[PDB]
Amino acid sequence: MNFPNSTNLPRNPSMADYEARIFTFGTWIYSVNKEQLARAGFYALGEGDKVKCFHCGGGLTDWKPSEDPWEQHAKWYPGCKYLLEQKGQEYINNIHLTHSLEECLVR
Ligand SMILES: COC[C@H]1C[NH2+][C@H](C)CN1CC(=O)N1CC(C)(C)c2cnc(Cl)cc21
Ligand SMILES: [Zn+2]
Repeated sequence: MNFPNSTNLPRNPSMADYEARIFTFGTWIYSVNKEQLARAGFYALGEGDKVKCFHCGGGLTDWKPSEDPWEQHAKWYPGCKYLLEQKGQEYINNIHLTHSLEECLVR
């Protein structure tokens, strides 16, 4: 499904600015907040609630009310350098431990 970009160089430079990302959404009806999405590096593709990160290229869909943009970014795209820059590895480990341990309690 395309490998995730793990370099310090964004895959989509045209979407590097917060403002550029914000425009891609338009009127947004979805449970997840467009400005929180833009902040977490995401821009809309115009395919329902599908977003992609400008940096890693990582795509995410089918946002539940309980699914946080930053947490999901870490969950599915842990190699993203934008994520590492913004949140730190301390945060990233926490999220990973949290989700890895969320699996324990469900089974
Ligand atoms: C459909 O999976 C579950 C949802 C649930 N809602 C959150 C926000 C995100 N979740 C992951 C996701 O959407 N994934 C993961 C992966 C890596 C399989 C992938 C690849 N491409 C695209 Cl477009 C999307 C996508
Ligand atoms: Zn990313």
